[PDB]
Amino acid sequence: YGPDQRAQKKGDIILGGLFPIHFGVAAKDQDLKSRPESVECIRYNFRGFRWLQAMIFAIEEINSSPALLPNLTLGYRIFDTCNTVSKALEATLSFVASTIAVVGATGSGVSTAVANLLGLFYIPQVSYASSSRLLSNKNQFKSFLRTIPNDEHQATAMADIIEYFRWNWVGTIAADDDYGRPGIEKFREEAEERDICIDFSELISQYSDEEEIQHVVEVIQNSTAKVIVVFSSGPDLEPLIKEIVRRNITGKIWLASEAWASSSLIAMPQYFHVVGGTIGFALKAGQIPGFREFLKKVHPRKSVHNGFAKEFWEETFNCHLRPLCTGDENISSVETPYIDYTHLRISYNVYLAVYSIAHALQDIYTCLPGRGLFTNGSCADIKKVEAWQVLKHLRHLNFTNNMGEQVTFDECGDLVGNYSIINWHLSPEDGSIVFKEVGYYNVYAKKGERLFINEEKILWSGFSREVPFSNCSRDCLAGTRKGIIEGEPTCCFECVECPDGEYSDETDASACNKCPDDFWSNENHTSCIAKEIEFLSWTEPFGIALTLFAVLGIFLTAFVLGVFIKFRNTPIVKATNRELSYLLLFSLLCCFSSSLFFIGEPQDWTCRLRQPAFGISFVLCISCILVKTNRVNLQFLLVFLCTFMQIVICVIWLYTAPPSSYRNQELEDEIIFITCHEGSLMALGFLIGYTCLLAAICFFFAFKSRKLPENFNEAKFITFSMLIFFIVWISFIPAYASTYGKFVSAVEVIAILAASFGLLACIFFNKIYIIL
Amino acid sequence: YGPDQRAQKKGDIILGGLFPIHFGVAAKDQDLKSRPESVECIRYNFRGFRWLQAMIFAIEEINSSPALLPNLTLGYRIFDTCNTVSKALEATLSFVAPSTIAVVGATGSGVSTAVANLLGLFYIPQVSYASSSRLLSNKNQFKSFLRTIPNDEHQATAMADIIEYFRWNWVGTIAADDDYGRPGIEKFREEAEERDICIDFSELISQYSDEEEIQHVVEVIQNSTAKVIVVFSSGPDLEPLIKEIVRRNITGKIWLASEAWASSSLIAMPQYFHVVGGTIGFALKAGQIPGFREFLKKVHPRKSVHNGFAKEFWEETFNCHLFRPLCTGDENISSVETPYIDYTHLRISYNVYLAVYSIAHALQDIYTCLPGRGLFTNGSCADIKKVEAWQVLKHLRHLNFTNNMGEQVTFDECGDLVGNYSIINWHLSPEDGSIVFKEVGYYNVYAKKGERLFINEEKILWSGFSREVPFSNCSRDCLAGTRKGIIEGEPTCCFECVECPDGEYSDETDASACNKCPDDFWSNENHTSCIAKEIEFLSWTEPFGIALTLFAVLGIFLTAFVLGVFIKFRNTPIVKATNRELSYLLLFSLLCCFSSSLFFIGEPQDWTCRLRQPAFGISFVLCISCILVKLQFLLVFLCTFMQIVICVIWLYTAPPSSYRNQELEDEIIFITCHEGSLMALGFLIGYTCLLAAICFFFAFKSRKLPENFNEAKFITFSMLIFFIVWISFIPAYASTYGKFVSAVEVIAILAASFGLLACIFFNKIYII
Ligand SMILES: *[C@@H]1O[C@H](CO)[C@@H](O[C@@H]2O[C@H](CO)[C@@H](O)[C@H](O)[C@H]2NC(C)=O)[C@H](O)[C@H]1NC(C)=O
Ligand SMILES: C[C@@H](NCCc1nsc2ccccc12)c1cccc2c1OCO2
Ligand SMILES: C[C@@H](NCCc1nsc2ccccc12)c1cccc2c1OCO2
Ligand SMILES: N[C@@H](Cc1c[nH]c2ccccc12)C(=O)O
Ligand SMILES: N[C@@H](Cc1c[nH]c2ccccc12)C(=O)O
Ligand SMILES: *[C@@H]1O[C@H](CO)[C@@H](O)[C@H](O)[C@H]1NC(C)=O
Ligand SMILES: *[C@@H]1O[C@H](CO)[C@@H](O)[C@H](O)[C@H]1NC(C)=O
Ligand SMILES: *[C@@H]1O[C@H](CO)[C@@H](O)[C@H](O)[C@H]1NC(C)=O
Ligand SMILES: *[C@@H]1O[C@H](CO)[C@@H](O)[C@H](O)[C@H]1NC(C)=O
Ligand SMILES: *[C@@H]1O[C@H](CO)[C@@H](O)[C@H](O)[C@H]1NC(C)=O
Ligand SMILES: [Ca+2]
Ligand SMILES: [Ca+2]
Ligand SMILES: [Ca+2]
Ligand SMILES: [Ca+2]
Ligand SMILES: [Ca+2]
Ligand SMILES: [Ca+2]
Ligand SMILES: [Ca+2]
Ligand SMILES: [Ca+2]
Repeated sequence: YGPDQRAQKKGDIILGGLFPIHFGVAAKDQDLKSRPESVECIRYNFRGFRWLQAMIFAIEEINSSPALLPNLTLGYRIFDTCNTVSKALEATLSFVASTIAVVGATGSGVSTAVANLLGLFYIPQVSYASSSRLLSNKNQFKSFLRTIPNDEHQATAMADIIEYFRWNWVGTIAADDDYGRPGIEKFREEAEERDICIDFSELISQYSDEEEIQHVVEVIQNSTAKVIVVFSSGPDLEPLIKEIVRRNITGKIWLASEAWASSSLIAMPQYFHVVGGTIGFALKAGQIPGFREFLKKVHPRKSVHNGFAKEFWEETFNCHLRPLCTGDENISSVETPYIDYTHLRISYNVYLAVYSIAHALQDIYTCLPGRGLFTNGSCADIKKVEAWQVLKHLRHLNFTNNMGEQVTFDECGDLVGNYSIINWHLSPEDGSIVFKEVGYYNVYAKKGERLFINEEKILWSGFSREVPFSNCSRDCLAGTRKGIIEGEPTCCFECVECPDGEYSDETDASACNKCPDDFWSNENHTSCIAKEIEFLSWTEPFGIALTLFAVLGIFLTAFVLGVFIKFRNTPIVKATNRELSYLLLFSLLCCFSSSLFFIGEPQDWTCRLRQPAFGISFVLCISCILVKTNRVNLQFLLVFLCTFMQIVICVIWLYTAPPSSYRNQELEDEIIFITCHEGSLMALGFLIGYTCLLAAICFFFAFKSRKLPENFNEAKFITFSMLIFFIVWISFIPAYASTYGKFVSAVEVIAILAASFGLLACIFFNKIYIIL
Repeated sequence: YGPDQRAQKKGDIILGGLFPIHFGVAAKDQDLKSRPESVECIRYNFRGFRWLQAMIFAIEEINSSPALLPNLTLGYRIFDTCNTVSKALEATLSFVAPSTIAVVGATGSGVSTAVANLLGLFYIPQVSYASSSRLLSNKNQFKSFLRTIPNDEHQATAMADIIEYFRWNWVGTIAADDDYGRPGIEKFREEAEERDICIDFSELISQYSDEEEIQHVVEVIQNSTAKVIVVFSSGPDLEPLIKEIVRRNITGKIWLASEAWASSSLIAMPQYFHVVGGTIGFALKAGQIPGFREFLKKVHPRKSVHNGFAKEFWEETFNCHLFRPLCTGDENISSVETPYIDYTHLRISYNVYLAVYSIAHALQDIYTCLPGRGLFTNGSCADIKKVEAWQVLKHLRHLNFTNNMGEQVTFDECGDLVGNYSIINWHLSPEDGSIVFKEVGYYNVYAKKGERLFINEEKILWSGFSREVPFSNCSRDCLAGTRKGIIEGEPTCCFECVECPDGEYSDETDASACNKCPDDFWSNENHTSCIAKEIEFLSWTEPFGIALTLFAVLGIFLTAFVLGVFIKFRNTPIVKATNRELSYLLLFSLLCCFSSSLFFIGEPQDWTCRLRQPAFGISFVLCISCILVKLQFLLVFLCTFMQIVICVIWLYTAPPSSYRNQELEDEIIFITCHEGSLMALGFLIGYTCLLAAICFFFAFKSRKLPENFNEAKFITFSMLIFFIVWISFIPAYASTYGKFVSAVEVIAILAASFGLLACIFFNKIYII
């Protein structure tokens, strides 16, 4: 028979309906000491009553209009589910015990149970609010069609919003039923496809225990993420919100699904300091003329067909039929969600479901023999119509709304729809919560072009304007790279500085970069500068300071030669071998010239001659000075033999292993020296040793004859010059052995100039002075 | 009402049952051109028929029992579900319409949910034997559901435990899109995230999935690189994907099976063994029912009047009709190989047995009571004549009894039992080629968190014919010389091995960042451990140190010998020619100046480098003061006084000390002692040079003279060698750094001192 409380009217064709007039059942749990009784409902639902009114209005208008079903009256039989499976199953047993269509339930689990029962007898069921993707399976739910889309697009939209605002550190919360779980799974898949890290994920219910509530609250508090995505309804979300308000946890960003984005259970001013600035999804609104007047024309006395109106009035005016009420009140004098609304969405879905059933019936009525949807093109009988025939016509139906929009059901009985994005604000007039549109979501568009948000219209946490931060890690700038933190996701990391020789340019770099082998890292490891070249050369202090002196010395020896040629007749110049003084002076010229190879860029030919040139010149000079004394042509044989021995040594050295240039970068890694090694060391030792031996022989021979004052005391000055040569060579040995930079080149030229100047002066100063 | 074929008997109390005698319905595109008819299920289920026989046997045993419910008969009313929700609601609508007191539940979790929604309306107890979904464990929605099987939270935790125990971190998952696979896979995902395990892919399958979906799932499996796949499904829902994978020949995966298909005969076939061999799965505890095999063998299409499925069972077993040939109801049931009588362990059959006996024990507890000792309001009882379903449910909630083995059976506040698990492995029969499941472990539940799993490796064949544990990590481990690096867009599971730079090292094998050892250390070439920094200074053991020491000691003894010969020959007129006392003091000062070069040897200490310079300054100023004059001790003291002043005030102000150089090289440290303030060192240098220059001038003023054996030019030469040797020092001092700065220092000191001694005392020594 069904529950006593009902709405019912008599007609030729009867329609069923299920609406949640209450929010749930009483908390008392029976221990089965006595006979179980009927469980009672506790809280009222003005929105659900409005939905029921919408269905009744649609049926009454259909019966009024003589263009949809002439000569045919439609009846209804509507019950209350109280948001629970047990009460909705009792009514469905009365439906199948006749109705040809049922306007479905609100919750997904309730709709699943009702559809399981109703598909046994092929009674079509049109739901207005159940959006679970599990109801699209046509192998299980053979009679289920709906006027609302499923939540795959809504989860994709949540991921799109998260990617738009550039967050990667979020938490999720879902209700423990067929609405929350599939939605949170689809969101998890999309988020992991978009590289988003989820911190925690918990479940809740309207009948959750205190320990579970505390545990969820403590997880939320212990987490460091700020954005929380919630897939639930108001009845299942209220206890957690109450506990969170009690614990005073603020500063979080909420992303709501459509089921509670506009719920009056949560949108309370006492909670606004926690759930302010909420961003959610809301479906498209429709328009139904005359509906508000129909709603305000309710009365427990003239609504004989309706039964819930008595309890409606009692819970509206707080009376009984706690003072007694005369029934003369006004619904406009009390503030309830009943007539206080701005947009109708699920009421419009109710309207659409009723009109879908009516249009299928009219399609059955109109068809002509031979042009049918049944076997042999036959046409159904309107006076004996059946539920399966109505279901077939519903699966082959499309029509046009009152706004000119076209309604078509797909192969899964699903429709396609648009979403809108709203933000929660505080009304400055009375402190109530107002829902302000800030965007939308387009489903007919392509991937990546479905979402539009006006950020300037969004208030964050209710009273701010700066986009929040939820990332688990502050990005580190150039010159540093990311480092793994163990046991944590990829979104959380530490940054460390890049070492020498490597650098990073772009932010959020996972590895430093090495510059090619002519560069070095900067001071901050952001750009690799050029490797500085360093070597003694011209246009530099030491180079000019040394060649200017080389030019001065070459001019001095040229002048000396000029004085000698001019005075080629004075007897003082005579008895000093004219054939050997010129050779000595020209060798001095050559030594001064060879002192110029040591300064410059070390090409492969400068370093093949810079040493042998000076060796040859000095051996020639010492050979000249070792025979110039008459206490010994045949004298030219000595200079020729000495110079030829030296030349032989240098040529065999150059044949076995010529020296070459060398770019040096091993001593230091920031500056690269271009200094040329000598190639071989035994031959260099030969070259040095021959000259040192000749110098020693000359020193000994001159030390033999110091006392003689003939020839202006030649031997003493010879000893002086050989001495200065020897000490100036000995002094710089550690510098020669500690080759570091460009100082080694300078000391070579210093020694060359010192020795040559000493020899020239000690030989010719007195001779020129007495001459002039 | 209800289906035509059924099992039914008469009694005072009637029991309901639901068993899957078919694997599913003949699905087809039913266009609604004509009135829809009843659908027909196709594939016969011998295991389901065995479960039905277990229920019937239990009821017959209870009726034969005199102790349990005497003078009372139990009846039954059993239907077939064909594994579908539609065919189970048709049967349930007759249960709630002789009244039914209890129903032995269904197999599938979704079917059980749909049935329980309707049975809890009338408070009819429902005891399921195979539904293990955790959604059925909340008592707000399901008021009269109990089960003789545990729920899947323990199984998911055990799967995570096994994965962690075998050291894998790269897996994929596959589930069935029903109330069984999804919550189980979700619990597994949470456990694996807790245990730091990585999931590559996660797909859904169904018995009625399409070709495109099956090929897409196969392509996901082939594209992925993981080897271990965790599956939460049943045989009917898993068959199509397995057949497609077998056709495409994808070999080399590791399968971890839940108890629904771990022993399923649909998947365990020799043809598929090359894809699903070496499967590791779960199984419940096995029971013992002593008189069950004979009862099963006693089936007959004519003697079993009360059984309606016996005729179809016979037809499917013997391929005949009651063109399929005619048959005789006298064949042998032992000559055909079907899962009917062929089995080693009864698990779901034992659960069916336990459900029936638990309902019986609740009824007996109702029957025997003492007034004032009842479970109802005023201690009163019910009556077995007019017992009711809610009273039976109350007693079932307050039931606690022991089975035939001797184990206590009781239900908690959620209606669930607790039970053990066994771990099995799929092998190949060496005699028949079939698939034989061999026990390899178990999973305790009464143990504390972390000691529940026991596994014995050596009994496992990994791919079917392999004896080595497979590798299923995203990337290979790093070494001690290298650390891991982040790959952008990929999880923390796989990485790249990046070598540490100079000055840093790593020790472990999975280091995420390599540190650095403190000062006086440096990383080696292999970057595994770091050697200590090498110290460097002019050491005595070094040959240069020994050479300088011998030179200084030789100079010391030479001056001592000169002093001794002067003292002994103090009567020679040549000693009186010059001053004897000044010669003595000058000799002692030359001794001091020679010995003052031993401070430049060894590791600089706090005082040594605070005295190396003042000693030489004082000694050389005395020596040159002696030469200049040569009373006179007054002038030598006056000349030394200002040097003493400068050195002592410098030591008071900024005493030098040893300093360590760590910023010049990498593996070599230097101890080059500070010079303090450069002003005092420069003042020392300048004053001693000025005195030497004054000596040079006053010696060159009278360089030509024969007195004192013509020594003025000798003094001039000594000062010349002093100046030149201390001038030809900067080009070797500025351009050299290291252990050579304190190497030519001693050279210059010794050269100057030896010259000063030889240019003076040699002539006077020669004549003597
Ligand atoms: C928070 O993290 C997100 C995600 O990594 C960052 O957004 C990225 O920013 C970089 C650098 O500009 C862009 O190249 C990426 O395209 C962004 N990702 C996305 C998905 O758009 C964001 O910059 C981070 N914010 C802070 C403050 O660190
Ligand atoms: C000026 C001198 N150059 C020798 C450079 C040198 N000497 S030792 C050492 C150690 C390490 C590195 C370099 C060096 C020279 C050249 C040619 C003939 C010579 C001669 O001097 C004697 O005859
Ligand atoms: C032995 C020396 N003390 C250290 C001198 C010194 N240290 S670094 C340096 C660099 C360039 C030149 C000199 C130095 C010394 C002491 C007193 C008088 C001296 C004298 O030498 C000249 O007269
Ligand atoms: N879509 C929700 C039902 C729902 C939609 N809008 C609502 C508003 C209030 C309450 C419930 C709802 C579900 O599947 O369960
Ligand atoms: N546990 C499975 C049912 C099940 C258990 N063992 C089985 C063996 C075969 C078939 C089904 C089953 C479920 O809840 O759905
Ligand atoms: C929708 O209705 C139109 C009439 O405007 C009809 O032509 C069409 O076949 C119907 N179906 C679809 C899928 O467009
Ligand atoms: C959905 O929204 C988009 C963007 O505003 C619009 O173009 C489209 O027409 C809308 N569709 C419907 C059916 O309203
Ligand atoms: C069930 O009975 C046994 C046997 O006496 C007893 O040990 C056990 O505690 C009982 N169960 C409960 C839940 O009390
Ligand atoms: C489960 O296994 C453990 C360890 O093997 C054992 O102690 C325990 O008795 C088992 N449980 C049952 C019910 O047999
Ligand atoms: C795989 O990874 C785990 C977890 O990081 C590690 O312990 C194990 O040693 C790895 N296995 C191999 C074979 O490298
Ligand atoms: Ca009409
Ligand atoms: Ca409802
Ligand atoms: Ca609401
Ligand atoms: Ca972790
Ligand atoms: Ca009995
Ligand atoms: Ca079943
Ligand atoms: Ca099976
Ligand atoms: Ca990615």
